[PDB]
Amino acid sequence: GLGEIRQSMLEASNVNVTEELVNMIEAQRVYEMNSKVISSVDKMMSFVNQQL
Amino acid sequence: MHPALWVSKTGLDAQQTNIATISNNLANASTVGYKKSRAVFEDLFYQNINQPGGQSSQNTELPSGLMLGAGSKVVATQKVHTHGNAQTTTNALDMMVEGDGFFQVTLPDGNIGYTRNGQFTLNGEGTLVTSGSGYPVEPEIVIPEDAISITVGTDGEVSVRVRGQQDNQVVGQLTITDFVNPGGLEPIGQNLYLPTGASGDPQEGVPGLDGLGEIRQSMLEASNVNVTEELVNMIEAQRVYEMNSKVISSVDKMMSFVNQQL
Amino acid sequence: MHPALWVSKTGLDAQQTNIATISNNLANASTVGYKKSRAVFEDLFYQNINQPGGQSSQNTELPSGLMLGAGSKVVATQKVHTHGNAQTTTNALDMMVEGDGFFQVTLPDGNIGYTRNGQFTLNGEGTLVTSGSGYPVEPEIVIPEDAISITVGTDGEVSVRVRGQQDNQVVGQLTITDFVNPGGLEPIGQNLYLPTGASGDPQEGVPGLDGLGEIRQSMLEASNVNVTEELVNMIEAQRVYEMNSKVISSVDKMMSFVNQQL
Amino acid sequence: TLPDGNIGYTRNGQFTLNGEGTLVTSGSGYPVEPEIVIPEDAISITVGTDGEVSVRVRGQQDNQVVGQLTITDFVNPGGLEPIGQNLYLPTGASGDPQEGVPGLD
Amino acid sequence: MHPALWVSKTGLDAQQTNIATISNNLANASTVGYKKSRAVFEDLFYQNINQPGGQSSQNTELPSGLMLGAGSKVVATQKVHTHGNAQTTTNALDMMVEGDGFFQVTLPDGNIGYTRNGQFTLNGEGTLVTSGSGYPVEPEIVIPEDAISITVGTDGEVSVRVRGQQDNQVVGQLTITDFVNPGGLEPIGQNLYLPTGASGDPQEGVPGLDGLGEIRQSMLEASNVNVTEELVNMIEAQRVYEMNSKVISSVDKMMSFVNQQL
Amino acid sequence: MHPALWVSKTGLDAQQTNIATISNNLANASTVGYKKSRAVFEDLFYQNINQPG
Repeated sequence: GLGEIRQSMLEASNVNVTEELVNMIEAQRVYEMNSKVISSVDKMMSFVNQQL
Repeated sequence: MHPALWVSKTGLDAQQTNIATISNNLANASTVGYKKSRAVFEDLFYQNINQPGGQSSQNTELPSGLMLGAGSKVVATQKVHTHGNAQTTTNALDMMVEGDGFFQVTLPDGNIGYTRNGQFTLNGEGTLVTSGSGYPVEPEIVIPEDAISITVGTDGEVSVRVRGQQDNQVVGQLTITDFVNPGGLEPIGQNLYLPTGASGDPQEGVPGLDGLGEIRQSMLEASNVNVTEELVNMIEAQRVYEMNSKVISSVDKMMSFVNQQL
Repeated sequence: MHPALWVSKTGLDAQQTNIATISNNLANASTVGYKKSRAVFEDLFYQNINQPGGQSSQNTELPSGLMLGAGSKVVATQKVHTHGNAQTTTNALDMMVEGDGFFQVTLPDGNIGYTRNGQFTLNGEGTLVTSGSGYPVEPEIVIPEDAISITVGTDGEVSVRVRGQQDNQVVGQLTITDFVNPGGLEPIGQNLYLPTGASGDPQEGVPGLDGLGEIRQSMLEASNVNVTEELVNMIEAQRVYEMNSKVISSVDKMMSFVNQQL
Repeated sequence: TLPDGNIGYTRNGQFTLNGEGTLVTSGSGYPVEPEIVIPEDAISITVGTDGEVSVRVRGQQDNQVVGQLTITDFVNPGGLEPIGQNLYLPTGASGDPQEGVPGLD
Repeated sequence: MHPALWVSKTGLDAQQTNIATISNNLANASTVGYKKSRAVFEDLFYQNINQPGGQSSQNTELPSGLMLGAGSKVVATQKVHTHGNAQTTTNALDMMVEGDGFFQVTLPDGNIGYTRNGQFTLNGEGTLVTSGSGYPVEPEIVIPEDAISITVGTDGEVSVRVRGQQDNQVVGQLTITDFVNPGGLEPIGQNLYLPTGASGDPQEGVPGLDGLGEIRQSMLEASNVNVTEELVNMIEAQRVYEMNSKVISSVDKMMSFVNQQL
Repeated sequence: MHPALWVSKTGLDAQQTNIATISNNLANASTVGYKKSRAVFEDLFYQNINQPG
């Protein structure tokens, strides 16, 4: 089950640049949306301090 | 995060694989005995929101339900095993299978690799071997150093002519193997195929009887790639690839707008 | 960065290797005893995504599996060792081999190099050497200073006619070397070859007997290049070269589009 | 198979292999029921539609089957107990686990 | 501030070094005896959050840990010492080494510089010097004022033809130095290299024995750069450079959003 | 601004001097007793980031 040795040949990386860029899009938006929850709670706690 | 983001990711993945298949065909536009490949597309599963045919009220059923798709993918790479054009050469040790059949060579591991390439040569011992890595051809054909000319018949009978002897000296008999589904063979590179479960049992025999092709000496089989087809498929794939990039871009702008507003 | 970029790079490199082979043949269109070369292509390994014949569900196996190729490369540069045309010249020191065989010369390092070029001359000491770098021919053939005519027979026997003696006076014998696979010889330049492991053991002998060719005096062997075939091959290899560049151009435009949009 | 011994049910499909070749989860490393042992002589893995696991072995046609995966459904999956790690535990209101070939019933 | 900012910044610097390497290869596309360079990419260390293989409870181990890479960098620039093409020139003072070996010149500081460039000439005193700054070639080869022709043999023996006198006079011997790893030579510009700790001990000897190359008079060694690879590598390097800028821009926009929201 | 900009500038300048030398030889194709000229190329110094050895 071992592979063979190929002279004068190099193995390129298996990264998919298009996949990484799309995953960057999703990660950025979910990162910003979690900040929305923290900001919403921060304004909620601020309103409680002024009211209660 | 958004259904249209994941659906277009599958679309981009399919078109990247489709382009890579085309790029492989155009790379092998001069390889001897290369069979072109075409990617097979199929849609993914459909999410079942509203069931088509579900009974909304008696004597009434949903004529068409709300079924959302999950995108598309490339399910298979089909080797189109149509015959390629013949190249006329002056070499006497290059052969061609006119019709169905595969040459069989002995791999170093011990198994037999099946090849459509006909470019053969001689080793130090005179055994007929492949013109690439030098694998021996099954069955072994050893040309003695008492020969002045090599002739390979249609029925695969390898005969050499001895100096000072008015008689052909038969020194071998090539046998070729056909597969019911040659597209099911596993390409292992070096113009070699290995049998698989879906390929079927190898059926070996004389090259010219029982549906086998004929051995053509001094002739080579060109690749069956159509550069006109590959380029047009290259242009179409590039546009469909850009189609799903716009959908991702629109979804990306939609989420950014919602973050700023909501 | 993109699989189609690497595959097309292999396609571009293979075509450059092919055109460089054709350009070499065209450059040596007037070399004496030159054997043309052809580039042998073969596809590289295939990435195994979906195994052909894999048991996708019971009683069913994948007919065609998703296998992506890695491109192609020139696996070998095969020397076409076919006999060339004979040139008739008034020189008495240029010989030709009618059939299989190689002239053997003494290299500066001491080894024996095999040449099909028959353009020979004499040095100051009268030894028969090549008209190139002056490598003496094995075995040494020395022409006495009293010789008025030099004749080389079919069997390679070198004899001269001396002023004051009927019948030729033998001065040496020529032996030529054959190989089971001359395509395995190593080209070391200056129309010389060296034996390799794939070429086989050298086998000497008198010319004319036991398969060896005959020494033809006042005759030269032209290069076996067919410029008509060479010119057509360059046009074909140029087209395939531009086929792969369009894929690199397409991929680059694809990556540029994603950067601008995504 | 949870460390305590009970069976946890997951919708996460990210799997890998341990040192011994058994199919496990890509996270904490729990094995998958039934155990699927991938031999070290395999060159590729194909998982069938009905959960049949096969491996391609060089020198052999007709890829060798090494195991059969089964999946569990519930009448009320919303009644499961989320214990984290993308794992659910059966409960009283979840219903009896129904196990079989992945694609029938 | 953010791990992605540092990881992507390393990628930007790596591509810039690679592009700077490509530009130098294309700049020296016509330099005689120039060897192309290739940038070797390697990843940085990996931050170990969760240990891969650490035991997650008993009879269970983490099959894959949470390991984050620190980016990438260009660790080395490799000199690809593959032989270039041979330029056929009419000048008698430009020689080329065919195979391994380097010429030896005298640096002003006293050390010996090694050059594959063969374009030589004479200075006022008749010493055979380089065609650039005029450094003498070791060992000294002083051409006598009475010479009418200069011949350099395959074994590096240099001879001249004095007027009237026969039996051409020997004026000196050319010796070429070989290194076990010529890629370890430090390039000091001016088509010169210097021996280093990794290059190996300088192996001096006759040009044509002991594995050394042979001197080819009236011949030059063109640069071995492949313009096809340089331009395609520039295409890939430019895109990956743009890819890393997208991450930094995304991180910049993410931190701007946090500052306004949090 | 960028290392490749300066490297390619030298390459552009080197080929301009080479093309100028060739164009001069073509101009003096009828000048009696003229000796042609050839440009000799050499690489510039190397920046030592990591010592090879």
